[PDB]
Amino acid sequence: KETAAAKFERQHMDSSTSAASSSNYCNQMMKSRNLTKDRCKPVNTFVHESLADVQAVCSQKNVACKNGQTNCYQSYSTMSITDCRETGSSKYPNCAYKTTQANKHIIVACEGNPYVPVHFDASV
Ligand SMILES: [Au+]
Repeated sequence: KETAAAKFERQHMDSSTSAASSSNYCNQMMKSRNLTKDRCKPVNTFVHESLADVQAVCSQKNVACKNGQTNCYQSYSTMSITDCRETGSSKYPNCAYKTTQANKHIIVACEGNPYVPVHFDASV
């Protein structure tokens, strides 16, 4: 069983690229990170920062989670992110995505000991 922390790193971390490598990025990364396996994951965000910098958000600004839980944290600094958004043309198993790059504050849900990111909640 994949740990919640490892699943967060697979679904949301991409420290290799500074920003949305290309117009191809989401099509390749949604597939390579196994987010198009059983269905086309409809939206997903990748963060282009060090793992240590993303883990550190669990000690930053405490905010409400979209689901009403209290364990979400907002980054004090903006981070380089890529939003991936499934198109209309997109029909499983040929999942098609729009790659958008932005610099935004991330919001992540944290749990455990050690206290680490487990859920990408939002960017603002
Ligand atoms: Au800011």
